[PDB]
Amino acid sequence: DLADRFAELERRYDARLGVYVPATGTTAAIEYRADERFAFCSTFKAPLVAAVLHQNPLTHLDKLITYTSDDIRSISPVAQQHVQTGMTIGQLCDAAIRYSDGTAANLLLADLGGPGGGTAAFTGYLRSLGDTVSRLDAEAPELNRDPPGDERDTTTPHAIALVLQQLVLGNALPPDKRALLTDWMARNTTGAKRIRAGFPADWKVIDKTGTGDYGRANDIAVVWSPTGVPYVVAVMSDRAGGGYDAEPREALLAEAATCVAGVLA
Repeated sequence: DLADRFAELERRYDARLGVYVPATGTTAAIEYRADERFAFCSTFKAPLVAAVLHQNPLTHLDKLITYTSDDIRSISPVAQQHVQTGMTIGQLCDAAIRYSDGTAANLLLADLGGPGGGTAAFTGYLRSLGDTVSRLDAEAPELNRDPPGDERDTTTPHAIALVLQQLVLGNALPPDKRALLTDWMARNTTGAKRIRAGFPADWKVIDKTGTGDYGRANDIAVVWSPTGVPYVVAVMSDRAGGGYDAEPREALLAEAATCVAGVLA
């Protein structure tokens, strides 16, 4: 009937919705359209940071990166205030997650595999984590703007939840780098009205958001129960049938999170 509850959420918001909460030692897996393709949108910036953290020592986060005002080709809340000063790799990581800064992500993509193959190196990092399905084929903001059915810049709720499972709670990152990717997500400022709004206050939530064309609204997250038990929650959605300019619905993501919270609370 929970599958019917999500199916009712789709009818109410006239949307497609995908949910995956991986099974734990004490809870079963929640899955709804978890093997269908949804666009990454900006959700890829948390594993992007992990790729950069993984491939480089911590001192690499002190490397100063300079750029121009002509590099700002997407919504970049932080990068467009520091053109004259330049931003550090850590500062780019801090901005790519907490403010979903598109230029910061585009810079970290270039840091990953050079100017041309940042998207190809990011996909390879997902291939290194056991993701055989996810692919990134453009940088911000073009990765938000593929038509429905195009596999470019898409992952699945099942895939990204397992990747984030490895990154925050698993062994994909050394614990000191793990704590850094966790801390930045813990202070994300873009997702107060998504999964965080579907969980009660005593639950701790870290997340990274995603928004795009065709009503795309996503949110991947790890939550902690008041007793400290962790869960991965990946929620993805789009309202494709309404056109490329369909309004994303953050409420659809928090109602879906409320349904999940009812299963885990």
